[PDB]
Amino acid sequence: RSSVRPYLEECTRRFQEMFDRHVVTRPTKVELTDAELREVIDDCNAAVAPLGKTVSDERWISYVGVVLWSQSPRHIKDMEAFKAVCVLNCVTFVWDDMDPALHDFGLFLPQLRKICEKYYGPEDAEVAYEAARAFVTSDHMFRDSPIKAALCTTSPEQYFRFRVTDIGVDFWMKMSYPIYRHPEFTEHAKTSLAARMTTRGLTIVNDFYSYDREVSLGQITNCFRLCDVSDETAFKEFFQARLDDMIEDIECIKAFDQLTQDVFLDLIYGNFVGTTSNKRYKTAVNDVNSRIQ
Amino acid sequence: RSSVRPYLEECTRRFQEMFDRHVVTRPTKVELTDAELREVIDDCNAAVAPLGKTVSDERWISYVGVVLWSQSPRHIKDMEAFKAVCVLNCVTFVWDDMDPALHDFGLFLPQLRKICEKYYGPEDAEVAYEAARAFVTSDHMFRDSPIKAALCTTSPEQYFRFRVTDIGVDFWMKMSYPIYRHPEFTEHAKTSLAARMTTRGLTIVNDFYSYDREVSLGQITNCFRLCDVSDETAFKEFFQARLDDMIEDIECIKAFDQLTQDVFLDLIYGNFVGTTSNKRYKTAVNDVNSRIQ
Ligand SMILES: [Cl-]
Ligand SMILES: [Cl-]
Ligand SMILES: [Mg+2]
Ligand SMILES: [Mg+2]
Ligand SMILES: [Mg+2]
Ligand SMILES: [Mg+2]
Ligand SMILES: [Mg+2]
Ligand SMILES: [Mg+2]
Repeated sequence: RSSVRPYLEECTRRFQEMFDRHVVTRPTKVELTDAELREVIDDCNAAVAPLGKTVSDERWISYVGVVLWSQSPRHIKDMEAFKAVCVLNCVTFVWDDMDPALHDFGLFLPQLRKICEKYYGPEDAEVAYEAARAFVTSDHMFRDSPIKAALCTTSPEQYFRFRVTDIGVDFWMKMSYPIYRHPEFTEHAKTSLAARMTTRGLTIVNDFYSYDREVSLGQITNCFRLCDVSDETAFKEFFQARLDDMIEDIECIKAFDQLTQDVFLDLIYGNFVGTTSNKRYKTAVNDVNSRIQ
Repeated sequence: RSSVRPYLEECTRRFQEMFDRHVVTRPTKVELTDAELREVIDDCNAAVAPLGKTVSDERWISYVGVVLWSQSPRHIKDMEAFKAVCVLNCVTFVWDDMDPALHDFGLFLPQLRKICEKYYGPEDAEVAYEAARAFVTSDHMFRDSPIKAALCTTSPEQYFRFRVTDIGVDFWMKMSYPIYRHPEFTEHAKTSLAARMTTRGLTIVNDFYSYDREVSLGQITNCFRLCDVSDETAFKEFFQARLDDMIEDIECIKAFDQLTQDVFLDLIYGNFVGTTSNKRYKTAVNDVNSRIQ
């Protein structure tokens, strides 16, 4: 029950086959200039310096790959907003990986605010800041919480309800809408409908590829802990139900306006492609994904 | 399929039996003083006056009943925040009942901001206003939207996902936390985990008692449209599935801290008690629930 290794090839193949059928349009990776990428990493290092833990360039590149693969390049209008999501994504990844003893809100929240005020106008900066604040506060609050155990062990419905916030997709939407300046997208981001539509597609994929690391760290936030991964028949049943969940969400995403659904589907499919390419999501513990103590 | 009247008595009885078994604590109606009720209704009339339609006192009292029944009186700490929620709930009910040709945002949004600035501190006022703005904007955007058709006709999971915003519970949470000044509750309100935990319990009850009215007005946002209510066997299997959903949520709510769960459960159970004594939720069309044209 400690590993999904036996299912790795087939589940990867099945994810891709599902995306080829239901999304069709391939995600595309954003290429940052060398100037852009050192500005991102500089800002990242400055923001986490108060917490006292060094983060290597290779670790930052592993965190940032998600942003590069899962945004929607055809619709990008504000690259300053794009760099903000790069920085905010990465530094909150450090926080997700940290022992809660290192979580210093008094030192870290000002740095998040500093990032938001650099890259966003005043209105957008407050929305992005509030969502960053809510994300790191939730991750901290729920470490060893009985609420988390209840929502993660009861049913898929309770679990994905927790993940709307905990995986950070609500935060992502609320800091990403300035990239696109698309009124419908902005409204769906601020109601969190955008986040709720994309939660299962992001979470099922992440869970599959982060399972071995998480169970080794005693982390319970993973939907495949709801099935006996040691029982191939039970596992494949559960995996098919999760594919069905993704498919229904994707088919409903296609009722949204064209630009909004492009972005939603680039997010889910791009996250999958970035995940299969990311050292973070291979070995259960390596030098880019080990717990920061 | 026009009516759930045949199931009225047994469904009411089953809801109450469920709450007696799973919640136990009875909800409590808040008494307002005469001066308090008058301040609330005056504020309501001033806020909707720019839209041109008179709203009777009896209609306001039908709207305000949900707030009086569904808050958590033992935990109340700020009766100014309480009156704000009365007013905000009531005037956005008028919006919910309006033909969208009456939806003047330029006239109505400044009235919502004025309400929030009268009753809340500066931070709280922004949060309450953002959520009121998001609520009235959503109701308007989704009148005859293909998104709403997709989410309301596909499955219960897509439907309740829409209702987290559309029924107004996220808005309710984000304008009610100042009533309690309870740090945990305030964080769950701001992540929307509060709203997600309580969405099905509010919606299933509201949908049952507003079905006849909504079907008569061509309104599709009602989960019992997903089953053939003219088929007694199918209706009862669908209704049991919805009771199971409510029970699962309630049992998970009990994992939250004591005050938060009191508030969450008072909301779900109080909304039911208020619904069963509210003239709005009887006749398909009467003089407190008719469409405002
Ligand atoms: Cl965890
Ligand atoms: Cl409707
Ligand atoms: Mg996490
Ligand atoms: Mg993690
Ligand atoms: Mg993970
Ligand atoms: Mg409505
Ligand atoms: Mg309505
Ligand atoms: Mg209704």
